Amino acid sequence: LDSFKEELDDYFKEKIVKEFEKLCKELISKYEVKKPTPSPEIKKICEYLKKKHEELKDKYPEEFVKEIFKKMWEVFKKELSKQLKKLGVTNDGGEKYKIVKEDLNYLVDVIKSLEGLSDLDLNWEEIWN
Repeated sequence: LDSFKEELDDYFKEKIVKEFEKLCKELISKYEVKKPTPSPEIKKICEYLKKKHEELKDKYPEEFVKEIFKKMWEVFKKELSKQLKKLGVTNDGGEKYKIVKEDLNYLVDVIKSLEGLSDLDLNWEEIWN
């Protein structure tokens, strides 16, 4: 059934996001802005996303994978936003900012190099707002 596949699609979506949401809550809340870049927590998030994409590619259409990786991107930005305010890191041209910017470029490259995700809107500048 149509009506019902849509309901379960959203159910599996919600749970795929929650699983990543608790990963990020656990890693980003202990993220500290220091070299070496990429940071271990960023790498861990990168390996989870490389793992989940290949596993999701097997079994969902192109459009659904992109929607899930949009939501995970949103969830990551919101978690990183609150950790950066906890630390006092702002977009002020300093080394703490550049370190965050290297980590995030590394992350966005990873996500964009996944098949079907290269055109995702992966801007992050609102994490400072």
